[PDB]
Amino acid sequence: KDAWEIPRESLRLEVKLGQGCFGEVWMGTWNGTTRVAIKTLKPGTMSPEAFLQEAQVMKKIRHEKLVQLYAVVSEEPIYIVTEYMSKGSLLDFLKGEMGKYLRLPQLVDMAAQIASGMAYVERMNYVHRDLRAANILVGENLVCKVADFGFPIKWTAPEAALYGRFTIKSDVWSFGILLTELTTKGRVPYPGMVNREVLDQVERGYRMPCPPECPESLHDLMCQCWRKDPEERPTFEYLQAFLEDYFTSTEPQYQPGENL
Repeated sequence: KDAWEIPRESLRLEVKLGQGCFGEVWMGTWNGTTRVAIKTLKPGTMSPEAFLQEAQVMKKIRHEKLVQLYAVVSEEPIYIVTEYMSKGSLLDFLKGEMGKYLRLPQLVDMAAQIASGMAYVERMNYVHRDLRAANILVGENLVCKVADFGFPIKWTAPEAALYGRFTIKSDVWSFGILLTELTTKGRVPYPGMVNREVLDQVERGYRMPCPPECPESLHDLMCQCWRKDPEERPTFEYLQAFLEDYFTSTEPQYQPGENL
């Protein structure tokens, strides 16, 4: 068979983490030695080939900043085993207990990691389509990886949302929206504004203001990610290097604040 396939005995579903339209998410043990994240498919709510798509994708993929696929059960009921991320989504991590202590240096580090994962995605000429906090997983030691790689109007670039023009450059746009989530502790972009207002206004050239206590150089970085011309936007290789050198090359004067 495929090198991925594993016996059904080698999987233990210990703790339920979520339940969606097409299956469940569990933490468990693989081979009674390896803690893992296990995703399930509900027969009769999804096509086997349809769900077993994002899996065939993560087969070619392999980066330290991308959630790693471990194994599969291609026969129904389906099971998809990946590396376990202990902190859940970046969104929950940012909103909950841990949030209150996260500072600018840590949030910029997490951004640098994600940009590193998207930089690999960039080199492989791939597109994500849903880059946001809800889809970034956190692990031990403030580690962050990209996931779910196979309407978010407030996250989607105008060209993609309107004309379905989805590229790595519309991924960069979503990255700028991801930058606000990190700097506002996981608050929904364009607060007070519905989906309809966002489409009109972004099209009018409106962009989210500098978040409270956020350096203008970082908000400046966001505005580069939000250039209406897809090709005007920066690359994830730039973004990555700009964030990794941030507190030396960009903001050497940094001093801790109340929230950031």
